[PDB]
Amino acid sequence: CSPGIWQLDCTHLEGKVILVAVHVASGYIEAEVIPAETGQETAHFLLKLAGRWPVKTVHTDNGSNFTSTTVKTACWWAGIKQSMNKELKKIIGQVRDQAEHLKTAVQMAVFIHNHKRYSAGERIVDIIATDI
Amino acid sequence: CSPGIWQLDCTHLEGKVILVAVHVASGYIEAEVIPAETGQETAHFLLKLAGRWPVKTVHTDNGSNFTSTTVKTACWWAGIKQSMNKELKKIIGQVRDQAEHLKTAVQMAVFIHNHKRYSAGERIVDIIATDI
Ligand SMILES: Cc1nc2c(cc(C)n2Cc2cnn(C)c2)c(-c2ccc(Cl)cc2)c1[C@H](OC(C)(C)C)C(=O)O
Ligand SMILES: Cc1nc2c(cc(C)n2Cc2cnn(C)c2)c(-c2ccc(Cl)cc2)c1[C@H](OC(C)(C)C)C(=O)O
Repeated sequence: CSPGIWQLDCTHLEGKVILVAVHVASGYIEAEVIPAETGQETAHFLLKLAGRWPVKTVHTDNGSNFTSTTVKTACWWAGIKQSMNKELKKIIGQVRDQAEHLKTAVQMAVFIHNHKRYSAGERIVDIIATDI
Repeated sequence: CSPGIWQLDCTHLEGKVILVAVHVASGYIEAEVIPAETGQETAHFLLKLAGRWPVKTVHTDNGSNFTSTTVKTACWWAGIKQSMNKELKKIIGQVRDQAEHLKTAVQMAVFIHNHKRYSAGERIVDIIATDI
């Protein structure tokens, strides 16, 4: 797919919210644990994603996530326009005992996912570099 | 420089801690606001960085940052071994009025820095892809 398309979804585990961003063309994931599934957390996360990768268009399985003016302001400032969460949840379960906090197990699970094989981490850099 | 070298430093502003990671070869920055300059925040940040980029060796201007066993465990698990903060502080000042929270202004400042021109964001992907 196009190199600037990202998928953004909020999932739940242990009573906390896990925001999962997926680079559609590569399978590359960035994920964070947020306290609440609010528009302010989504806006701030989008600003972070956009500063690290060339984010052009964002998709979601729950359109209502993108309705807050807060989110829309983040998309506006960064120039952003408008399946996988089980694989990551699978990895999280496997490594969960290796960490006290869920946020730590998530980052461990993002590490494993992006580096297993090319790997998602290798694909995204190639796709983005090729487009450059 | 080598494509796996990162610089990690904790800086202060408005009574909060800003952790700044710099990809030495490219000038690419990832930065986060943390509540306290603790070893647990450093360990968790290193796990995040390592899952997104091929981090091989990490440097710092304050060696004592890397002494906690917590940090060393993060480096161990991820396979990690062992100037710019004023430019980012300059950008933060410029955009500070555009946001209520410092954490928002930081991400805005990371966005500006990584995308201004090649740009740091374009260089890092090329360096990492070339090494692949
Ligand atoms: C809460 C915690 N405390 C820790 C570690 C390691 C150590 C020595 N301590 C202190 C300790 C625990 N027991 N004793 C007898 C001493 C870790 C950890 C660091 C790196 C990885 Cl790869 C996995 C876990 C985490 C981890 O949280 C962080 C990443 C710090 C936010 C977690 O969520 O478990
Ligand atoms: C605290 C806040 N509230 C906001 C926005 C936008 C809006 C409509 N609201 C609600 C509002 C403010 N006033 N009124 C009359 C309504 C933002 C913002 C979003 C994107 C960008 Cl690029 C810059 C700021 C931030 C921002 O914080 C976040 C990113 C949400 C954690 C900040 O730190 O300022």
